[PDB]
Amino acid sequence: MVLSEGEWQLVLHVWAKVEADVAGHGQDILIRLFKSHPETLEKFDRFKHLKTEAEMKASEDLKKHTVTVLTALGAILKKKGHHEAELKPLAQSHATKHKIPIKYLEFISEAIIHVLHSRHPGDFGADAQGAMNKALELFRKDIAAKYKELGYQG
Ligand code: HEM
Repeated sequence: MVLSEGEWQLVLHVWAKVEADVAGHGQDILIRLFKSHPETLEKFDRFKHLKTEAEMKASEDLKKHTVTVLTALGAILKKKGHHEAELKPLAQSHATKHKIPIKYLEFISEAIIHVLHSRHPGDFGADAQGAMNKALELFRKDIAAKYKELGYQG
């Protein structure tokens, strides 16, 4: 699948708002993932001791990780589909070291959409949400193809 330039622009125009405060958006997204799908937290040896939303909010280390995650995703989105070089290292680490199934990438995609929908109704109406969903679907499809090449069922 291939996004139109107009779809990419809807993606990039909400991402511009995320970038006013990537750390706060990152916290909201990972906390939403862990609350909606608690089994995902068990993939993180670094964070799985955290018991409550309050502890997650107070973790400086989690905040930092969420900045790394959203900046990596932002760099992918800014390539507007030309993201082979960015996906190689990410797919390798997430297949072989972290062992993240495609279903869990679906769950984080849901969390991203939920937070953007809550925080950004001015830039995240129906057409914009559709564009973001298409971008995240493209990302997951390309990662799933890389996962297979790398030897991981996903
Ligand atoms: C939008 C999707 C995602 C992006 C962009 C992303 C990005 C990253 C980045 C940039 C790193 C650090 C470098 C590396 O190891 O590759 C990382 C680490 C990691 N990711 Fe992801 N990630 C995503 C989804 C997920 C999901 C859904 C899980 C678990 C359910 C996960 C689990 C991990 C783990 C366990 C680490 C290592 C954390 C640590 O011990 O330092 N990732 N991720």
